[PDB]
Amino acid sequence: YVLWKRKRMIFI
Repeated sequence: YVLWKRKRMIFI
């Protein structure tokens, strides 16, 4: 997975 998938980039 990415690194900011938590919420910082909810959309993506």
